[PDB]
Amino acid sequence: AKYDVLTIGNAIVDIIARCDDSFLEENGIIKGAMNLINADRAELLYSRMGPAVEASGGSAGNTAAGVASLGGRAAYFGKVADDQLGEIFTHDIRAQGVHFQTKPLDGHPPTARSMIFVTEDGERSMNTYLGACVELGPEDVEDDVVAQSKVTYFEGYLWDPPRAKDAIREAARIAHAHGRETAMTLSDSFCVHRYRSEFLELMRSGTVDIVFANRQEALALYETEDFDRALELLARDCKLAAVTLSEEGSVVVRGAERVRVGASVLEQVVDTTGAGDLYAAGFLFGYTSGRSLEECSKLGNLAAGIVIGQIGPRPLVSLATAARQAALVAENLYFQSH
Amino acid sequence: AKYDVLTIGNAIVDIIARCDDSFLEENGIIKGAMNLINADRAELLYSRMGPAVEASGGSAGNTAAGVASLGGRAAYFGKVADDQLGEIFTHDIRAQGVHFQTKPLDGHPPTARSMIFVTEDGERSMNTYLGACVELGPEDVEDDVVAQSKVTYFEGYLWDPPRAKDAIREAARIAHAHGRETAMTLSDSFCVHRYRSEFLELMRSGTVDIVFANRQEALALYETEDFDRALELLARDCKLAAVTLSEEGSVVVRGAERVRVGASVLEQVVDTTGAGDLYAAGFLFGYTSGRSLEECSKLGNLAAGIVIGQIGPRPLVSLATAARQAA
Ligand SMILES: Nc1ncnc2c1ncn2[C@@H]1O[C@H](COP(=O)(O)OP(=O)(O)O)[C@@H](O)[C@H]1O
Ligand SMILES: Nc1ncnc2c1ncn2[C@@H]1O[C@H](COP(=O)(O)OP(=O)(O)O)[C@@H](O)[C@H]1O
Ligand SMILES: Nc1ncnc2c1ncn2[C@@H]1O[C@H](CO)[C@@H](O)[C@H]1O
Ligand SMILES: Nc1ncnc2c1ncn2[C@@H]1O[C@H](CO)[C@@H](O)[C@H]1O
Repeated sequence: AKYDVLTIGNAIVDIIARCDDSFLEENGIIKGAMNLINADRAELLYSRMGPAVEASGGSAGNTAAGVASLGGRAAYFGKVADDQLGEIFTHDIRAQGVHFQTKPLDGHPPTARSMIFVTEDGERSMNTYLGACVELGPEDVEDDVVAQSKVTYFEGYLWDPPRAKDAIREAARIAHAHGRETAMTLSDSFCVHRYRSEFLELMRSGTVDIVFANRQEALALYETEDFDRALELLARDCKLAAVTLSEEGSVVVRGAERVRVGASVLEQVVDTTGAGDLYAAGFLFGYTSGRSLEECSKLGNLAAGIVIGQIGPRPLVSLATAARQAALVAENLYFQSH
Repeated sequence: AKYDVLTIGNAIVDIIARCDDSFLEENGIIKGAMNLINADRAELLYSRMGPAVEASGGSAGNTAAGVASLGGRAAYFGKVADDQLGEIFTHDIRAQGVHFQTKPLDGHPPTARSMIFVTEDGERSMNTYLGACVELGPEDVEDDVVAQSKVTYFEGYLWDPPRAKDAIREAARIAHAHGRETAMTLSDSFCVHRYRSEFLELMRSGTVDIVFANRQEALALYETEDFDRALELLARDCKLAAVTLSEEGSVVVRGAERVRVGASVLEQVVDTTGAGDLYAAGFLFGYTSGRSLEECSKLGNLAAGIVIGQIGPRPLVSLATAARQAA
């Protein structure tokens, strides 16, 4: 094995700015959700937006910058164009130390982008134009790479493009056949409605081993307001399934075993963007260096919470080095012994 | 008059990331300085650089956004390309409410970009590739706009590209011909060595009324370690000049007059990039709505301070708000 984690997901650059509640209703944007938009809507939304800040995103791409940051070894397959947006995206995931070799488009569509509006509550509302991401398919599976990677992890978000599901059946095959595990995030609670069924059967066929989701996503995957009930069904359909509970932290599920680890207490909720992504990043960093579900959920919340103190979805410095070093400096500020 | 401040400057997109000191010196990057680099040095540095975040920059660009955020009317001249970086630069400065109409390049060179390496002390070391910026010249001056703008502010950083200074001699001329005032920033201590003489002439000719500078730069301008000496000469070469002094604040100079104002005291110095630029924004916003020198200095320090507690060279927050909230 050469990689702990491989992620496959929509390669997306994030253009982010603050706005208020009325902005989102005035523009018919769904608060909290990922809104899918054509290129004309990306241009229109952009023009109505305040000055923004741009940062590499992509749900799966974040989770791989995550693992690399935590200390792990990671690799990523994404769809980007031969343009300035893609050249940045490329560099950003590489400078994490992730393996990124996927071939870029060469003209239109241009690199995918997402108009991310953060409200005062740290909630984030996304409006994503897929660009280059629709061209992602089976041709883009690096073969050797899926085989050398302990987990393979990929977005529900990948159902939207046309032929990403076929780059997926395929990496699920390659990876299982090499004694490896497959993982997914449910992405968003509307993705969940738009592919309830594709998602389930994709679990039941034991194509996907591990399932990450937030509470709404889980409630909605089994069309229900009963959360306990939903925890059972989710246990039946995969080996392993982690569920984010925002501030409550997490509840991992394995048959009737339910590891509830709680979440840090945060200074401010600045920008929620990137949380679930970094929860899973930490968790899998734990999981692929053999660690308890207990110490896994912990690595989860720890990583989530750091990224929520930030305009942006990705740690711009090694969490390995920072989290340790923070911890040392508090100790010595509190005049405590190590 | 229609605009309070017009700035003219190297239009640049900042690419920003952390590094340590050792990194700067393995790459022969002068710390705290602005380092010019060809396209090939850009690709190379970029690859050696950690994950970055990106934001509209440009010394004059920031200053113009600054004036708008505070509530003033601003405009900007600078050269971008018809590419994705140019499109962002364009959006950000327009979304501040700044007037920007300068026509982009179409093709090569591409939109300028500066790789800004921030060390732990929040000093910032910049490696800028001018790209589309060399294409800036007299043809890019909007005559009516310069005549309509109470102050016309421009970077000393514009003596690096070939024909920028010509656009400049033109705009100073249009401005004085309409009863307006021109200002400039000395930009970088090294920029100062590179043009020590042009700059002084710019002043003594009365082309530049007002001068903005930090401490190191004021000294370079007169090659002297005597700071008061440096201040005396500066009062002789221009109508008015403001010198920022980091944590000490600013001192402003007008003949024999010396208005010193302290900096706000800060919680965190995160990223020092943009400080000299927002200082001038605050100062010129106060200056162009008829405020005393003291109040100009306060507004300058307020805005410098807010931006230094932030990754990115332009404040995320509404400055008109922070100015009102501080009374
Ligand atoms: N309000 C909060 N306070 C502290 N940590 C939080 C908070 N919200 C989210 N997190 C962290 O990031 C993860 C994901 O948050 P969650 O609400 O489950 O939804 P999502 O996947 O939509 O971002 C958490 O499980 C946790 O570690
Ligand atoms: N350490 C600091 N604490 C509070 N304010 C500061 C600090 N450093 C700079 N400033 C603010 O930014 C302005 C620019 O400071 P200076 O270091 O002289 O700028 P430059 O970035 O042009 O070298 C100051 O006049 C001040 O208001
Ligand atoms: N349709 C999408 N597919 C994959 N990632 C997305 C999509 N829409 C938004 N994102 C990513 O979601 C992240 C956090 O959940 C962001 O950084 C952003 O890039
Ligand atoms: N050669 C240059 N001319 C004008 N502004 C620059 C130059 N290089 C970097 N900058 C900008 O200087 C700022 C603060 O001084 C940053 O936003 C950065 O983009």
